[PDB]
Amino acid sequence: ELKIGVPLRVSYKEFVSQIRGTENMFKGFCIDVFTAAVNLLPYAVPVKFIPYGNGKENPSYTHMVEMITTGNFDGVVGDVAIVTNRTKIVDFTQPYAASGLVVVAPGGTPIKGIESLRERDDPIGYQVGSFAESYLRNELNISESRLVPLGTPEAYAKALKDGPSKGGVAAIVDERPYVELFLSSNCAYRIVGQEFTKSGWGFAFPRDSPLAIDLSTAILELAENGDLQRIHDKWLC
Ligand code: MET
Ligand code: NA
Repeated sequence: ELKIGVPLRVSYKEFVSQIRGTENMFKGFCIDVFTAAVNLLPYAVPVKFIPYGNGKENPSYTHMVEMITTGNFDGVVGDVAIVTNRTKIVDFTQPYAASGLVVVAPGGTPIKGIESLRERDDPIGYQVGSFAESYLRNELNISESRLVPLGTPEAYAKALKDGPSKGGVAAIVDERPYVELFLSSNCAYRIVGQEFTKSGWGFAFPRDSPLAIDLSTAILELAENGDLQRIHDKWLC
């Protein structure tokens, strides 16, 4: 069998979540896609899902991926952004889900885009364990004293209500899917500007995995037969 790493998410469980009272059993949008995908394969792929994470906070998805390279996982399935530093060390499938960083702020703030957020001094929220933190420090070079980790959508909504003047944030930077779910229950906020990364979600496998390529093709069949939008509709103003 394959030891497949699965992120142990504490928020936005609609994507990936451990079943309560199990350790190797998972449900969510990402699992269902992955299952469907393996079924279209011409051969059998036995998997054992292994949780990655302490169950208190969302794990570092980059460290989770690294476990493939240390030979601890034969692969990783979850809501994993295909980003450049990760692609350097493993082989992702093609994106089964489109994603990309956006700015979420209250309707009618002075913050209109990523650009206007950078030039200010005000604090920014990011999701705990997201590559977002790395991007904000290295590519956009925003000071670490401005970045505020946030574990849950409740945490999101609080830091936005509180605002900068009450140890909250002026805005949150996060991948659209999480943002879209958050806004379902919090219509008071909006995505200012456009998407400013095109990093999609994929399944991670060791460099030179025939699995990675064969599933990339599988994902396409699911998209053409409308099963991707079907599974989306089933899990996800
Ligand atoms: C805890 S949310 C992190 C998910 C994000 N796609 C990442 O891969 O870093
Ligand atoms: Na084979």
